[PDB]
Amino acid sequence: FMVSLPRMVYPQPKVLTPCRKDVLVVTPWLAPIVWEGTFNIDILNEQFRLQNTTIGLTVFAIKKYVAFLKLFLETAEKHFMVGHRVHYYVFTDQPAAVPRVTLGTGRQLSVLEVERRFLSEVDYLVCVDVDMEFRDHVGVEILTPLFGTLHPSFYGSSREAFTYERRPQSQAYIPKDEGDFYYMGAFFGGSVQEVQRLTRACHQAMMVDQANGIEAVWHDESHLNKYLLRHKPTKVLSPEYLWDQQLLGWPAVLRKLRFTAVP
Ligand SMILES: CC(=O)N[C@@H]1[C@@H](O[C@@H]2O[C@H](CO)[C@H](O)[C@H](O)[C@H]2O[C@@H]2O[C@@H](C)[C@@H](O)[C@@H](O)[C@@H]2O)[C@H](O)[C@@H](CO)O[C@H]1O
Ligand SMILES: O=c1ccn([C@@H]2O[C@H](COP(=O)(O)OP(=O)(O)O)[C@@H](O)[C@H]2O)c(=O)[nH]1
Ligand SMILES: [Cl-]
Ligand SMILES: [Hg+2]
Ligand SMILES: [Hg+2]
Ligand SMILES: [Hg+2]
Ligand SMILES: [Hg+2]
Ligand SMILES: [Hg+2]
Ligand SMILES: [Hg+2]
Ligand SMILES: [Mn+2]
Repeated sequence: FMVSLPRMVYPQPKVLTPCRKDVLVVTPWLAPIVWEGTFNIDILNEQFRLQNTTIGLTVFAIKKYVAFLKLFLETAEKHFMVGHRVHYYVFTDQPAAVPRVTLGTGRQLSVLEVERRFLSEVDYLVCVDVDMEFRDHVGVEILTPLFGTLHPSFYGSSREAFTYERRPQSQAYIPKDEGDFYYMGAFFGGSVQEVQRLTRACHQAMMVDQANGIEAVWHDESHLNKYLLRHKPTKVLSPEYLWDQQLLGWPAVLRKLRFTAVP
């Protein structure tokens, strides 16, 4: 049951005036592709707050990568789902090495040393790489049953150029005449149910390959791409959500750089 939205005053959307004329904002299966200018965050914030949405953010920090946690968490505090309930889950082999970061109200952090827990604790799960930092808003506009993010290096490439696993012997195999986009394994998510379905599928697919003595060219990412090809994401995030300015600069097509790689 969704309660009614309150009166709100904002610019009227114009039917005969496209959001962006420089990019595709909807996939062929009618899933929005999230770019700055396509969403009114005030409307979306209202919609998700009225549902008291809790977002879980999961990151793995093993070995030397624990050194990336401080900047990651501090910037997440300034840009990730601000205003909403957030639960960080840090999986690490060095619990005592997790930095003491100050969190805003309604936000929590759990350290798990290396999940039915997720189902009862959060509504959505966002899975990202830790060697990153948030530079701009990353909010509820990304929430949906299942989403993938366009890899910053292939958003303008043709499918035959996509670095999918091309060996038929692999469960992640995708022929050159197939493929919608090349999603990066560093940022995906959705409802807890859909994310667990995805991870379960990939885990099983990888075990099969291992048994057959083969390892997908880009490991987890290869399987993620196979999964999202066969199970279309309900939203696709633009490269604004996964960029590397040192390697790729700042094209005009990107009005904001929200989540970026840390050298
Ligand atoms: C710079 C880098 O080491 N490699 C660049 C490629 O980026 C990698 O792409 C593969 C899939 O083809 C994987 O997704 C891999 O994780 C990517 O590297 C990671 O992400 C990039 C954006 C960088 O941040 C890198 O440091 C990081 O390890 C890229 O696809 C190609 C084409 O642009 O260039 C390579 O230099
Ligand atoms: O020694 C490692 C290597 C990787 N990772 C985790 O695995 C993710 C992906 O690895 P990496 O970022 O090195 O891949 P890349 O972005 O270079 O393709 C990292 O962000 C961490 O979350 C880790 O915890 N310890
Ligand atoms: Cl992840
Ligand atoms: Hg628009
Ligand atoms: Hg996850
Ligand atoms: Hg994760
Ligand atoms: Hg998979
Ligand atoms: Hg996997
Ligand atoms: Hg996967
Ligand atoms: Mn990374």
